[PDB]
Amino acid sequence: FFPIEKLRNYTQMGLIRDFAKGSAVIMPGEEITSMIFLVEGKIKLDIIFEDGSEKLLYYAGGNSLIGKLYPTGNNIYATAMEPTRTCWFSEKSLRTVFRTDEDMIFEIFKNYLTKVAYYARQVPTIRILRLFYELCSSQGKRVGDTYEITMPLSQKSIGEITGVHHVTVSRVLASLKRENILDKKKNKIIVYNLGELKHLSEQ
Amino acid sequence: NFFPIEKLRNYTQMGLIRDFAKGSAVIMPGEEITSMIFLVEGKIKLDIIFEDGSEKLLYYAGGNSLIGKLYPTGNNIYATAMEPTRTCWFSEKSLRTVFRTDEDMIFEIFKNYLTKVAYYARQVPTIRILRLFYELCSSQGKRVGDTYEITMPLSQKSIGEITGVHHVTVSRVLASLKRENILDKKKNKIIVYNLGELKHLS
Repeated sequence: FFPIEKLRNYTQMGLIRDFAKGSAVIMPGEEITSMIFLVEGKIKLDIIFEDGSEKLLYYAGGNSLIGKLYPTGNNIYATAMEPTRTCWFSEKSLRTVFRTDEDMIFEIFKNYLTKVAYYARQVPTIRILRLFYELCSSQGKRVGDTYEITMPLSQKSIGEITGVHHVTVSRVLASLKRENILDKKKNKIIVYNLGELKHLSEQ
Repeated sequence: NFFPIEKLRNYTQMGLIRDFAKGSAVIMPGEEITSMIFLVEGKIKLDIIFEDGSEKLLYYAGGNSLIGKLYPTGNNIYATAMEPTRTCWFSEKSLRTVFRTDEDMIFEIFKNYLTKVAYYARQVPTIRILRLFYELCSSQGKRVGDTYEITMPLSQKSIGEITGVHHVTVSRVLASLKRENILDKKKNKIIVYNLGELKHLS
């Protein structure tokens, strides 16, 4: 959420806007010039790329600060997941805030430094499947009605090879295990359903 | 993308000037930074050492880029000048002085970070190919004199599908591994001549 709690002390200088569940906080194509402080509730923020596709950007919760003051070239469609109270801060109202409390300039800076640092630090599932299939058909040994690949292939290495975030890699492997397709142990990979693994990798 | 903020050049008299020669460290790892760093002239490479000791690129700062920080972020940073570079270090106190003179600069800086967060959220290579060969060689490879042999097919097309690396890049990585006598793929046989150089490159 990247909470900025101190901002609650200054909502009287912004404009309070309440949104019912499901109602749009930010309309598609809408032009936002205010920062949006989430005082209570939850908001889903999808992004809209130019072809027309729609992808979840991030959620926002209590004390989150979203919105913007100037154009960015990202089209945002934001939706209230529950009754939600917001406070909108134009550039003018932020000047008023800052003139009352200089430290609020740095509270907002810290928030955005922290945000940038997270995303930078973080900086497809089909690729993991392709890797396992390649490994199996090439290096897999038949042991009963399973294939075994002898290889210490850590979750981290899989991520570094396929260009996939560590969290998605854990998800994929848990899913492959849950569906009785493949079990990835420490020293071994055991393929239970080569047919389904292969099919899945050709997506 | 350097995300430049040209307007800070009008206020470098309020921070501390610092020049770095090619190779110099701008930020030592574990070194506590409490200053915004304004790259007025040059180019800087930012890496990030993870808690596991591993290192990967972060970003490249350039003319009018604004890096550094006033407070902890949780990112252990190691930065180095890639050419002669002039910077200006802004402490929190120097920023207050700036803002007291020109309130508008607050919003110049804020507009800069709004653009960066837009960039990164929207988003959210050669090394991938090297890491693949290395993992394959260390687990599948059989030592033959001063070499290692791995018996398995592995098309350039497959390598691209597995790593997500553009085929032209794969084309070029394989060509150069071969030229440099590090690794050659002969039909369905992979020969590693220089595993050490392979491990260091990955």
